[PDB]
Amino acid sequence: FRKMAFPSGKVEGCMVQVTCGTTTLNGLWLDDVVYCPRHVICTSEDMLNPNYEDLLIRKSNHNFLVQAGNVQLRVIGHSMQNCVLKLKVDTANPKTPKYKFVRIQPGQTFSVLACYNGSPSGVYQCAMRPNFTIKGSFLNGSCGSVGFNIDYDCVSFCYMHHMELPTGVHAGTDLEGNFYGPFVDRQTAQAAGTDTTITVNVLAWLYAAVINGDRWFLNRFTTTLNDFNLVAMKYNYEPLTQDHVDILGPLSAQTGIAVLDMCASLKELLQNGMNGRTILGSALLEDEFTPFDVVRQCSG
Amino acid sequence: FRKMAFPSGKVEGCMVQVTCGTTTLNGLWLDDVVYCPRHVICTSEDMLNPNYEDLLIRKSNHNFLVQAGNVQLRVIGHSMQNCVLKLKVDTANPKTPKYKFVRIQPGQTFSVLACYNGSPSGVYQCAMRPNFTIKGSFLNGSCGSVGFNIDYDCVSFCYMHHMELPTGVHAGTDLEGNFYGPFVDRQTAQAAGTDTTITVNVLAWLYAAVINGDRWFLNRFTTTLNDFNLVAMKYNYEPLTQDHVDILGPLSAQTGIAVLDMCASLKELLQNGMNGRTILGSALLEDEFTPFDVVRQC
Repeated sequence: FRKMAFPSGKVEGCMVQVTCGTTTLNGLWLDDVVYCPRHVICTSEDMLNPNYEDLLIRKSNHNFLVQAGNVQLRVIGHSMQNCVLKLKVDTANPKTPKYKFVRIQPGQTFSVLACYNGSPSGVYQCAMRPNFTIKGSFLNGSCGSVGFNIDYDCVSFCYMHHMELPTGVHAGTDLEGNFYGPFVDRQTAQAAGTDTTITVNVLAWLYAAVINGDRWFLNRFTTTLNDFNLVAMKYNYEPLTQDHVDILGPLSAQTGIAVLDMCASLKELLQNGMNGRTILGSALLEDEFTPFDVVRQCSG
Repeated sequence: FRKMAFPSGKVEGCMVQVTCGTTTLNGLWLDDVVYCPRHVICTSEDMLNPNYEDLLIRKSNHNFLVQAGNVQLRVIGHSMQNCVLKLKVDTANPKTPKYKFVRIQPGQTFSVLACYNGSPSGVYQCAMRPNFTIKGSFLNGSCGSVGFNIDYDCVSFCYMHHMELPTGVHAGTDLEGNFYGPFVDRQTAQAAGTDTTITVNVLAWLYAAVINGDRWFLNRFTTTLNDFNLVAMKYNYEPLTQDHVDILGPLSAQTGIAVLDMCASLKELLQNGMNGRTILGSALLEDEFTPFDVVRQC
C-alpha cells in the first residue's frame, strides 16, 4: 500500500498569499472571499501574547495585501471568525471548485497542499491523530496551507495550518477557524496530549490484509464493543465509536467478517503479539489508512 | 519530513481518455498531440503476441475515440514512436504547460498522477528502481498515467504506465515510448532482474532522520568507501560512487556527519538490523528519497 494524495489542481487554483506588513502567509480564495489564519495581523513580537480583537480594530481593508501570483486582489471587507480571517475581495475566483467546509474526526486522512508565498510546493497525505495533531512537513511561511478530501467533483476543505508544537507535530483549525484539539494561536509552549493508535484504521488495515489473502490472524471468537474498548485502552489504542463501526461496514460486507469478529482478532494480536508473523509484509500494524483509503487502493 | 509529491494541477489539465474498440486507457494531451500506450489498439487475442506495426496500419483515425471531459477530440492523424501512440487532434490543449520529455536514471524519483478513464484519481511519489521497475499503485485502466517532475514552471515528463508484473510491481516507458527495463508490452508474465536498494537514497534518508532529532542508529565508527561498498554489494545495495558522496555534501555539512561516518552507521544497520527499533516511523530502510528530495524539504 501507498500513502496517496488527492490530485491537488482544484486546490492549487485557490491558493493566494496574504501579507500584513512583512508578515506573509497563504490564503484560500473561494468565490469572492479569501480565508487565512488571523495571526497574519501579528508582528513577530505580537505573536507572543496577541490581543486579536485589538489588533483587528486597528486594521482597515487597505492594510491587507492579497496576491494571486503577483496580481493584487483588492480587499473590500474583513471579518474575524474564530481563528480565521475572511477577507472579501472584489473578484470572484474563476477557478472556484464545488466545495464544502467539513470538520473531520480523529483518524480521518486528508491531503495537504503545502504552500509558500501562495505557491504550492508539494502534496501529501496526513492523518488527524487522536490528540488532534498531524505529522505535517511545514516550514516557515506555510500557515494557511490547507488540507482537503475530494469526493467526485467536490473539494471538502477540512484543515488550515497554524502552528508547530514543541514535539514537532502540527496544529490548526477547520475552515471556520475552530482549532482541532485544545490549542490556541499564541506563540506559547503548548503540549499535545499523549497520542494513541487509531483503532478504526488498524481494523481497516486488517480488512485490507484479508482482501489480499493474508488472513492467518482471523480467529473463531467475537467480542462486545465495550469489552473490546476497555481492553484496547490498556494497549494505548483508541476506543471505537458507533461511527467507526459504521465506516467499517463496507469492508465488513466485502469480506463477510463482522466488525466485532475482527475486533476479537485484533484483541488477540494485542494480547499475544505477532509471535514473529507479518501482516501485509510488516510486523507493524498501520494506523494511517482509513476504510475509505483501503477501498481507494483495492479498487478506484 | 514526509514522502511528498509535486502539485499535480499542471498535469491534470492534460489527461484525456482514449478508447479503441473495447479497450480504454488514459492519454496525455500536449498542444495538438495526445500520447498514450500503443496497446490500446489491441484486442483480447492480440494481447499475447501483438504485431504492432501490422495492427496499427489496419486502424483509421476514426477508430480512436479521445474524450476530454464532456468533449470528443477529433483525431486527424496517428503515428507510433516505439511503444507510444501519437494521436494528432484538431484542437490544441489551452492548458498545455511548459514541458520537456526526459528519460530518468535509476534511483531518481518522480511523482505519479494515477488516472482512470481520463480522470485524475491520486498522486504519489515513486522512484525508478535499479532493476527499472517502479513500486506503484496502478489498477486496471491506469495505463497512460504519467510520472513527472516540476522545475520552476516546467514539467519534465519521464514515465508513462503500461503494465504490472506478477510480483505486483510496475513497468512502463519514457515519453519516447522506450521501456525502462527488459520488459515488453505483450500480455505475458514477466519477471524483473534482482532488485537492489538505492544506497545514496538510504543515506539521504538517514541524514533526514538525524535532522529531525533521530540519531539512535549513529556510531563512532568510520569506514572507507571501498570497504563500505563491499558490504553494500553483499546485501544487494547499489555501490556508492564518489559523485554520490559529493551529492551528499550539503546534508553532511548541515549535520556535521561525514558521509563515510553515515556509511558506517548504515553498515552497522545492515549487519545487525534494527532490533525492533524504527526510523522516521519505518521498520525498514527507506530508499525512495533522493538527496535533493531531502534538502528541498529541509
